[PDB]
Amino acid sequence: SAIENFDAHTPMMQQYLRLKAQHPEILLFYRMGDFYELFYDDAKRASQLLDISLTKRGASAGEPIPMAGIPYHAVENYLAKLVNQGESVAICEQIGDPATSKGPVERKVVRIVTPGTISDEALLQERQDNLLAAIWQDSKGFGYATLDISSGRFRLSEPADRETMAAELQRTNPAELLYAEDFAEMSLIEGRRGLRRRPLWEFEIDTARQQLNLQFGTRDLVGFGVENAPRGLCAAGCLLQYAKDTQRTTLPHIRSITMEREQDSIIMDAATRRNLEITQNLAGGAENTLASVLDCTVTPMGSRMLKRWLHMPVRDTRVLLERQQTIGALQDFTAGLQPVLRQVGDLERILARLALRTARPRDLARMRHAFQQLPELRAQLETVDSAPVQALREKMGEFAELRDLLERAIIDTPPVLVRDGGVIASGYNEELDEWRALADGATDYLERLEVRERERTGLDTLKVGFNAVHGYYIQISRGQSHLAPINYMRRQTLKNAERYIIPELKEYEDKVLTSKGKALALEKQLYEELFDLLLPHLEALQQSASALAELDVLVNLAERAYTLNYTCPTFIDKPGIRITEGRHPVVEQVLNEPFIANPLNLSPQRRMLIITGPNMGGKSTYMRQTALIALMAYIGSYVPAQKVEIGPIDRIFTRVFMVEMTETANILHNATEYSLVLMDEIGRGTSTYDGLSLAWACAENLANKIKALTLFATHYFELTQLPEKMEGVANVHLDFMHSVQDGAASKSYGLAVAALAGVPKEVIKRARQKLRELESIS
Amino acid sequence: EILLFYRMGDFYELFYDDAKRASQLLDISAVENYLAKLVNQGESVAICEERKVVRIVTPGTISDEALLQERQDNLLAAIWQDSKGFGYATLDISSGRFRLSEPADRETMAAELQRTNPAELLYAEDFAEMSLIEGRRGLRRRPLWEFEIDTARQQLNLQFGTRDLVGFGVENAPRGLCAAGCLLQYAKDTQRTTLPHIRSITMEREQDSIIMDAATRRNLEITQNLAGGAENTLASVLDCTVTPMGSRMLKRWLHMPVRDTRVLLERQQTIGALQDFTAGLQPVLRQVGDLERILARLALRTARPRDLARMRHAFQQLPELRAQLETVDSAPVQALREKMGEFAELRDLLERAIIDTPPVLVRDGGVIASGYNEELDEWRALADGATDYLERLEVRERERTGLDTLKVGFNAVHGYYIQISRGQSHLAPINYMRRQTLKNAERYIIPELKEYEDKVLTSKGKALALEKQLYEELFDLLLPHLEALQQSASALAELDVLVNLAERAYTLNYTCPTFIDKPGIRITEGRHPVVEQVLNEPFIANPLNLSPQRRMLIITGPNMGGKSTYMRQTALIALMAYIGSYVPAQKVEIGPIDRIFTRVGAADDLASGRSTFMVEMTETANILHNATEYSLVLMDEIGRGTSTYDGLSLAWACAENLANKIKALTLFATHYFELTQLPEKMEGVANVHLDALEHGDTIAFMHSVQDGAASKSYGLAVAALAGVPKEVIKRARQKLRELESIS
DNA sequence: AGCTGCCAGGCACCAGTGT
DNA sequence: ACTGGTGCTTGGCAGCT
Repeated sequence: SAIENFDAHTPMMQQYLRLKAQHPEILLFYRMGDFYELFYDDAKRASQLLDISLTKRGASAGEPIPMAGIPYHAVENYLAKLVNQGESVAICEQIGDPATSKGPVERKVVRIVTPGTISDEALLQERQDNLLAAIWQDSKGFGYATLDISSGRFRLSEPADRETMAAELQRTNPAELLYAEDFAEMSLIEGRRGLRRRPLWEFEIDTARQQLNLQFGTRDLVGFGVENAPRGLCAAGCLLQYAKDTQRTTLPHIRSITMEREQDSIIMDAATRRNLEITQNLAGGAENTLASVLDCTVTPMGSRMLKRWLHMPVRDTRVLLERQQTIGALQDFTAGLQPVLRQVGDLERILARLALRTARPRDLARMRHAFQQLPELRAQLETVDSAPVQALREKMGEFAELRDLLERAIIDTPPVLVRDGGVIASGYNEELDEWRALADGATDYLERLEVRERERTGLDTLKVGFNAVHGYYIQISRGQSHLAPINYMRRQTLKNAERYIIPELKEYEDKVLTSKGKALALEKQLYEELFDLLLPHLEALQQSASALAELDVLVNLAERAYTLNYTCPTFIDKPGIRITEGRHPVVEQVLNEPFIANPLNLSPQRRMLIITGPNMGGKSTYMRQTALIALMAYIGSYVPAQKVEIGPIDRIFTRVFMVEMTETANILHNATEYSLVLMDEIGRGTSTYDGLSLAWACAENLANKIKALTLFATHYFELTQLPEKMEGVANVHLDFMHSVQDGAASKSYGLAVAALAGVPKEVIKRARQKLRELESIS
Repeated sequence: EILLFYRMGDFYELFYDDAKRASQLLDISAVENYLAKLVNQGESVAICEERKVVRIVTPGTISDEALLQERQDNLLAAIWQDSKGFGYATLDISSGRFRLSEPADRETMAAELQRTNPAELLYAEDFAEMSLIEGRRGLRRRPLWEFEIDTARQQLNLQFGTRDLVGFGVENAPRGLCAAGCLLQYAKDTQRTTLPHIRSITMEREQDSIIMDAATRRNLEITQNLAGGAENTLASVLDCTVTPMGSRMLKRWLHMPVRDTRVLLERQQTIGALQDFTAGLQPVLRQVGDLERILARLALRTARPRDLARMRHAFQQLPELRAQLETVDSAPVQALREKMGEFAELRDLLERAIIDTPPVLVRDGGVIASGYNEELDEWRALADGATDYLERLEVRERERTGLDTLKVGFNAVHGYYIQISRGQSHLAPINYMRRQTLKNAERYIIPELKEYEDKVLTSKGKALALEKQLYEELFDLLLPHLEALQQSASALAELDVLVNLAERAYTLNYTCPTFIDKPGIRITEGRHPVVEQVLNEPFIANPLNLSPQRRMLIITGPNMGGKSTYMRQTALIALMAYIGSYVPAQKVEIGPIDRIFTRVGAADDLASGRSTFMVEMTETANILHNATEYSLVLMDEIGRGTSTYDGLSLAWACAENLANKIKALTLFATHYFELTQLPEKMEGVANVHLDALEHGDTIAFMHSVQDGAASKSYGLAVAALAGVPKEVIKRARQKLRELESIS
């Protein structure tokens, strides 16, 4: 094995290796003219991942270099491939002109494509958030931060325990997760997509505070309410540095940061989120979820917002009551607003590409199309009687000048890129129109030159054409080649044809090519000028898009409440849930059968229901719908019931061997009289009574000590004695029965199921006999 | 409805629902890569290349290496329902193994599907039991006329070259024949070639094998773990076969334990005999490869040069294998040695006919070796003659002109040419006729160059045509021996399976089980063949003593998988004994076993709204209805999932029935102490248990089976470890005493 | 409409004219 | 040091059919 030496490498590889040294662990697209190339292991790994060929490059001194590459113009196709596989990619471009450059051309990494920092439409998921996130652990606790780089929505939290930290990850579901080398709880993180093991120095608190205050243009972060969250700031700092390092542009759209403090929302553990299937069914998909029923939003940003709302039920009554008002007010105007709102589209993500200076002509056209809907929406919303709605109407904005600007500046349906020109509309720039008229002037001249020359020569096959390689030409067929005029200079030969050039033709070639080149250059300059004109209003536009997205969510939840017959829940002082004709919002929609509605009456005096009765999904649905009604009430939506009075709820536990006892312990430790606890048939014991013993003791603890609002489904008939012994406990039972009755389950229903299951009549009779023997002694 | 790949230039496009369904299945927003994806998911695909469909690949009828799964069977199957019962048929189109059955009830029909697991399932429009088939891959709703009996008998007798099917032992089975007919027509319709490799058909009779229901197959994880994959299965441990066909055979064996003692004893003999020669045979056997599937592509006339090269390579191993196996003392082994064959002429034929490492296709030629055909060699020499002339023409013309950039090249469009660079274009000779101009170069032609172009192109064309003819000639020469070759591949595959099971027995320390007259199982130092391998901890071996006098064991104690493993390993030992393999134990005496029932593991609902507890009681009912004194019954903690007394009452009544009425060999795991009274009341019942050691800060669930009932309850101990408040545990400990002391 | 194969623009390389 | 050929990934499409 030979000894490598940087001085022995060719200037190109010297340049490459110096750049690659800055990105050892990730793939580097070193630009070489029209191709983005890769070398050594990068080439080997790329050829496997991207399904491209692996070749070599010569070196007279040394061994040949593994090579692989792709044309620059098809880069987005391959970035998509790598990003879906969780691979980061460094984009190294050519800076400086090879004509002027003596050695290899100067080459900087201009950006780094990574799963959590993508802002391109083609790589992103329309109705799904894509979050970069950072996670930090301390001797005192955890520190978390997330960033939607396409909206600049930057948040921060400081979970106390891993149970809350696991819930954060479940809820937020980051696409790329930064973490410290010294992270203790790898179990939380291991086997996650987009893992990024960062060095411990990036989570420095003094740099984080410095770097965040720099970004936000503040001297202290007291205003953002994150000043006393150092664990969070350490994560936020690490994240912001990464975000910057990958984009390598200024990130103006990241204006603020927010503490998400647990007391402000209804806490839900990871299991409880999955059991309630809020945005994700138990099988993994999105069908038959609460979101699948509620989300009929017309814009992607609205869809994404509503999903965030569902996972973060707010506890702030002022916010809740304002949503209810807005929902009631907008019910008559849903048909009117929604068609117009639809035309605004995903303005949120368009503005990110504006902020990053990556917005393509279609983005600005869609942005222009969105501005055109604004006067219409303002007209509709003026008559709506709500302070919340009028606030949104105000925040929504009008942007008349910008609407006008883009109407003038860009054509009706522009191309996908500016690269080839044709984006800018005529009349916007006088210099540009002149250059285009010169190009079309030479176009005309050349057309009349064709008919002139074929007349003048008398050769019917005589044509005028253009070749990218050889320029303009006069083509004559093989048969008539000999009759070409003296002044025709042959420029190209084909099998059945000959092509010539004359000074007149060459003169207007130079005319049209310089004209087009001049125009193309001017479009690109005029296009970058639009960014300088629009970006001064970015904060106002970001607010508009936020108003428009929230307006979509509320108009949607207004429409859903009507179309699905929901009612407005009332809030009460004391803990309790009082549902009349309650329904499961998803099950009633997926089943074509009519849903059997049911009541619920939980109060401080009636805390725990022991739900005996047969095995089936009726119990689970009764319990789950109770949670989903509470959840929906606390996102400010209407709820699937005839009437609902609901008191404060601090968190929802939805429990449905040791894994059972751990989850039960989690409930007993963290539950409080403001908690909604849903438990299904715990009591897995080594023997006959040890499961019952714990089932008893937990129920006992949940009723006397914790006093949580508990639905406690069980098969133990022994637990139907709890109301006799304890204050606050009561019996209900489901009697396809599907209707909740007061009192305990009437039959002993195990043998009945065994009969249905097909156990021999003889065997059931001997059980029925044995059952009497057991009951008569006890 | 089939997916359609409408070709649009360089892309195969799809539209409407096809596009929607494709984007989901294929993970799209290189065709053979995606066909493989769809075929494994049981999807048919139409290939549209005028503008019309040239090919349709169907998941159950594929025979191409690139689409198939090397070590996995791929079965087309047909299912028929009748007022009298069910009718089933399956076909491995790559081996021509065609079978037929007539399940009496849906329980047996479900087991067939589970076991066979077809890649593409044909069914009649009037199928009553959708539940059996709904949500399965490769569903194909066929019209009811394809299941006609008179056409089936006609079409089958045509295929097999018989007038009557009495010889195949399927003459009686009309339901099966209806399915078999529907299937054969489909098979033919999509290959649309003669299918010579389909030479027979076979009825399988339940009494000849150990019956296993679907649940029991999945709970024993014979070839498929509970999660769906193939890791941590009995097959994952036993299958260290060197050929794919051997792998696939062994998997079939595991799912079909034979009851025929003669067959079993013959396998045991073969296994014992071959133990010293495993190191020797396996490296050679490996080089035979998947001859089974190569012969299908021969039979279908789709075999590519590499197939025949691999077939030639396989024939070369045969004399070596025959030499090794001659000294082996077994009638069974010598029978395989005979059936294996030698095919000396065919080996020689392919050595002469095809080059060492041929191309992937014949399309471009270069497959046939020189010396095989005199006409071909002449045509090649003429081509190479003009090749030489043109090569010397290059150096001649560049010398004569003095132009160093002067080259001679070839273009499909323009033919041969003399290329000169832009810089030296003006110095081209007068006789050079320019016919193509490039950016930095010019290309010309002369009559001498055009003359030898016609010479080489006609020569090559003549040769290419002759190769393709000589290649198709090889099929005409090989195919007459297809039946003999199919038997060889069958012998080679079975030899691989037995050599493997010989090697596994040694490497994994298995022993030969003995068979006894009366029902029983007597294991010494028994082990779970998978768990002992997956766990890096030492496996605690355990005995078992089940007889007619000791039929049922009530297994109380803590179940933290220790009970399930003790029970599952008992089944897997019985299963392995009855595929003729050695078994994971110090010693095993085993009596006749008619059926294995395994009510173990927690049963996921499939048709929901019926609980977990009913799934247990359904499987329980299946046991009580169908079990017999020759049955091995494994039950895990039934009574669980419903009221304390209700559950105990059934648990009692089932055990009672299984000990007195059925008298099956039963392992009955339970948490009810009350059931530990059964040995006092009933003759053939006894108590065993597992326990846990407690010392200091250490608590360990032991895996050792002890005689007598369980002493203690470890539920509260686990709850303590899990972190349930000390106060809550104390109140449970209090409540537990109250419950136990009353009863 | 269906193929070949030329070309895109980096850069290093090799071979024929430069002391 | 110079000059004018060579090679190299994949995709676009001219130039043939």
